[PDB]
Amino acid sequence: RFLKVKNWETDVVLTDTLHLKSTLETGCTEHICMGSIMLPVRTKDQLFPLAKEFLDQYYSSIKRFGSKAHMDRLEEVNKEIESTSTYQLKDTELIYGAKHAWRNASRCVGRIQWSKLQVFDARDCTTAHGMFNYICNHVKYATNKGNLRSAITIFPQRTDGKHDFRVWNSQLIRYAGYKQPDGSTLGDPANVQFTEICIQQGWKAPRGRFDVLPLLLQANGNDPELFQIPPELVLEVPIRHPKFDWFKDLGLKWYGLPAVSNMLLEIGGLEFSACPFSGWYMGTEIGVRDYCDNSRYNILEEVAKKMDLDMRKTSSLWKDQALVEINIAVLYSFQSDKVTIVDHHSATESFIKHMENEYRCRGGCPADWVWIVPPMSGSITPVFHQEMLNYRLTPSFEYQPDPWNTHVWKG
Amino acid sequence: RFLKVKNWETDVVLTDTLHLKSTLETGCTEHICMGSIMLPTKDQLFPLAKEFLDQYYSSIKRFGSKAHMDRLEEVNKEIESTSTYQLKDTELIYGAKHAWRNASRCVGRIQWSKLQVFDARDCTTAHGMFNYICNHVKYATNKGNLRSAITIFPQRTDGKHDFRVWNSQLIRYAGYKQPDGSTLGDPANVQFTEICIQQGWKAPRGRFDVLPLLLQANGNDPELFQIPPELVLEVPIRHPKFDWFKDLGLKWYGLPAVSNMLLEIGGLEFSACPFSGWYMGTEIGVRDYCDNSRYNILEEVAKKMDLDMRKTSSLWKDQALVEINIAVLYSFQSDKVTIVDHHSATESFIKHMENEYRCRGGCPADWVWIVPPMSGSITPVFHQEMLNYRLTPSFEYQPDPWNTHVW
Ligand code: HEM
Ligand code: HEM
Ligand SMILES: Cc1cc(N)nc(CCc2cc(C#N)cc(CCc3cc(C)cc(N)n3)c2)c1
Ligand SMILES: Cc1cc(N)nc(CCc2cc(C#N)cc(CCc3cc(C)cc(N)n3)c2)c1
Ligand SMILES: C[C@H](O)[C@H](O)[C@H]1CNc2nc(N)[nH]c(=O)c2N1
Ligand SMILES: C[C@H](O)[C@H](O)[C@H]1CNc2nc(N)[nH]c(=O)c2N1
Ligand SMILES: [Zn+2]
Repeated sequence: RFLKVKNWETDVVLTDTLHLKSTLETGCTEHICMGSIMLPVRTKDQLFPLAKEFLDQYYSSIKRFGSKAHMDRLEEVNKEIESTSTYQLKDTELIYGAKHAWRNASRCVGRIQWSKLQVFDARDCTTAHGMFNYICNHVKYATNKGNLRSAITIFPQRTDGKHDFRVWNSQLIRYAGYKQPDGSTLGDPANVQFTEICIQQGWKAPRGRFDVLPLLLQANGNDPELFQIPPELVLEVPIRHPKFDWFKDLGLKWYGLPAVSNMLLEIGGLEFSACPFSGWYMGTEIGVRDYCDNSRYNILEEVAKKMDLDMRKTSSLWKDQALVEINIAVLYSFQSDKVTIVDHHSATESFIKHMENEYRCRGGCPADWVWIVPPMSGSITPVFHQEMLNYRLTPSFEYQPDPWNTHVWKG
Repeated sequence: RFLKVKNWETDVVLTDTLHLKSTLETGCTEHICMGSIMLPTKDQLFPLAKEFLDQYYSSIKRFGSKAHMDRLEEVNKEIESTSTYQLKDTELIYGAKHAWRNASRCVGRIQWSKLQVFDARDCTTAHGMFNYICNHVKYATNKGNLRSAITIFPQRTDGKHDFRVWNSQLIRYAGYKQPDGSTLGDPANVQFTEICIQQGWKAPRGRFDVLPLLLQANGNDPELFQIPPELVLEVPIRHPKFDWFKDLGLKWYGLPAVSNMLLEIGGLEFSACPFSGWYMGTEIGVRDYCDNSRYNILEEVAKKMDLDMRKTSSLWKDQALVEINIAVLYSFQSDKVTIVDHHSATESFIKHMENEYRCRGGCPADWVWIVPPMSGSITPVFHQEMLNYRLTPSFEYQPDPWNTHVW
């Protein structure tokens, strides 16, 4: 079955056959599309098919499908599962696995970069302290004094689901939010709940507007424990504007390393529940969402007040105007400090080239339009006019419930 | 089977039950999502009729009653004999209003119940059609105080006797191929503007030339008509702060009036049914002026603001985009032609969703089309989960007639 996508700006039509390798589900039916819904212990029984599916992919990719080496690895994995109920990936499989989870990540605009990923194998880790050390090294390597490199750190896989490695932070670096008794928030309102957990656990809160949260780390299903990332490892950029001099007096800064720590990496049926990965920012992830969501830093008011915009009728487009200046400032602040960053025009163009190369060379490119198009200026970036097909390939990154909801407290 | 939708800014959760009364297909499977794709006998007509008449008699609190059963029998008889049926006026008004209520791609639907329906089912020629359309345009324009309306020409019979409006909108600017190599006017209509010339259009060759109507009645060859210029309310565009703006000499029309769609009520197909409401500002400023495919005037503008056009990262496209849109909105409001900004339109649609969950058990919404093509995440719809499903009565795309017409 052939599926076709069109670009309405250029009339380029592409053909997807890759959807024919699709495994998991979308949440969509013939009767409903759930394309805009955010969220739409395993036995031998299901594991070997998945193992086999993976090893077939791997061995195709390295040009060895049906080789001795391939048949041997198959039998070897077979035995290990029948003998222990699980199995272990070779280094090369792990690497290939993590690279493809990113390649298959349909909500990610950054995938032109997919082959350049530094994989750190933390599968010998046994304690939270070991976890901390691995993460610090991750952050230092990735940061690279502002010349960011993509990386991921992979901790031991799930066994019985009672011995899980988890990183309780949703990103390795993030600011505290503190709900006040007057009902207002200090710092980042996205992180209030997790900030409370940290305090509960015994973090001493500086109670500032930009406090870097401490890592909260669970090893081998144990209760998790706290650790401050050394401040010298945390690259930050003060936010200033090129024409606007009052902007710095807003007292804003942001960290340079986006590092997602809360997802689950699935490779050949195995489940890696701590696999923090990091890249570099698209300006709009800070400029639009972090500063200008209402449920976030919500600084459009202040930028607008200070810009002396007409704020009496929404149709002055005063919000639209402030939003642009803030994003101008974000790109400008990062670039002056030589901290790697991409603007949304650049990132979408690259992604369209990636996507076409993926169709030509791989037979498709799962793409989630709701997440790929940027959250400002949608229609003047070329992704807006691009038809995309969304589907789930493995290896993959998955959401997983927050650990404070599922953890049995050992005390 | 009871589906939840969450807003991520307000944490408000809604429960959709209306989707189980859902009829047609989406395009998507549990394997592949087609959300971002633009276009994904009498033995069959009676169920369709009944489905409709049941919802009609239910809406007037007269479900399972004498009049109800009487009507279902009458339509059954008419189908068995004639192979089609005719809608009562009341059913007509209800069907049209609901095709708009079910339009999953329309941010504007808080307005659904205030629609003026013009019954043109007695129409028989292209001249007739033209008269009905002039009257629609005049009524809906209302010297700037725009009012929603729809004009419904006769339903499909055997499919060789179709009424069609060949224009995609009643009112649109011409677009001509150029020796130079660039495109003159509006490039979206190039093919259409040529077919006009070819049937004999008096093309004046300009950049804002209102296209002639091109009307087919009862399956016959189509005919040309110039909407009286005095019926087409246009707006010169100017900036509230940039005095040089006017020198671009931009104008846009007040009336958006979709005319290439099909209206399905109770199994019947009304293939000529142009409808109109009023513009959201971004429809003109973001898309009409700034698309590569369209007037593409960002480059020309940004220069006048003297912005650093050297690097994408100065966000010069974004800066200019905003001022262009401030200007469209400003002009319309100053010439007193109805217009809505995206902040207000999206806010209104959230109020509308709430209502439709409360009162109907849901509201099919297509997020890809609802979120404005600029400033998405600062409008409330961005954070709003939506379910997309096809209800009836409804509007549908149909082939451009020229790719289908027996000429
Ligand atoms: C090269 C730098 C990168 C850039 C500029 C980039 C860009 C982005 C952006 C803007 C998003 C959406 C964020 C949002 O909508 O809130 C995203 C999503 C995502 N990206 Fe990337 N990305 C990069 C590298 C990576 C890497 C290294 C990985 C992992 C190997 C990754 C995996 C993902 C995943 C799983 C999502 C979706 C997360 C979710 O569903 O919540 N990206 N990407
Ligand atoms: C009253 C003010 C109205 C506003 C502000 C409005 C707004 C919009 C917007 C912004 C779109 C997006 C389409 C695009 O970007 O091209 C749209 C599409 C649509 N609206 Fe409305 N609308 C209005 C009235 C109406 C009326 C009167 C009807 C029908 C009775 C209608 C039915 C539709 C349909 C069917 C679409 C999708 C058309 C397509 O698939 O191309 N709307 N509307
Ligand atoms: C490596 C990398 C590089 C880069 N430039 N950007 C990213 C994505 C980062 C991200 C940040 C936030 C925030 N704040 C939320 C998110 C999504 C939060 C979320 C929330 C929910 C409810 C579900 C779900 N799947 N995801 C992602 C990653
Ligand atoms: C009544 C009303 C009010 C209002 N404010 N806006 C509308 C939509 C009008 C419209 C504008 C464009 C454009 N540009 C394209 C279109 C059609 C774009 C299109 C194109 C194709 C190929 C299929 C399809 N379903 N739609 C419509 C209507
Ligand atoms: C492929 C993609 O869905 C397509 O370009 C859509 C996206 N969203 C849109 N949204 C609106 N309102 N109007 C459009 O024309 C489009 N185009
Ligand atoms: C409800 C809606 O699906 C949700 O808020 C999505 C929309 N698109 C998004 N797109 C990106 N890139 N990131 C997001 O968090 C979201 N949020
Ligand atoms: Zn879908």
